Amino acid sequence: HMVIKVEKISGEQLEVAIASRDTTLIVDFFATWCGPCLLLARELEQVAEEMDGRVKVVKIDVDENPDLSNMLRIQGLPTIVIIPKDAGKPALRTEGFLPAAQIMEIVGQIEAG
Repeated sequence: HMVIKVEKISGEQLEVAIASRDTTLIVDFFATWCGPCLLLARELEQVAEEMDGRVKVVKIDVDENPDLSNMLRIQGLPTIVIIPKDAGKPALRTEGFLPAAQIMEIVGQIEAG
């Protein structure tokens, strides 16, 4: 006996994760060859740990999801989309590396809306 947070998902998985969300949702659109994406994935794991139960972080490989990446017009990597828990509180979309502290401030400001 032994015991066992940034989940890689697919386009179809993201559809429900968006419609079924209880918390703020952070979606990281990334590619495996992209430096800044690699670094951002580390910050996101820190965000997902330090705010466990306040956010769910998911990542989506654009190369594996070319349809969805075109549908959203993903132009720069990484692309981060933060969807607040409740409708009305509007979403945020940004491009480029963001330190975990900045990500946490953003989620915090969305919580007090």
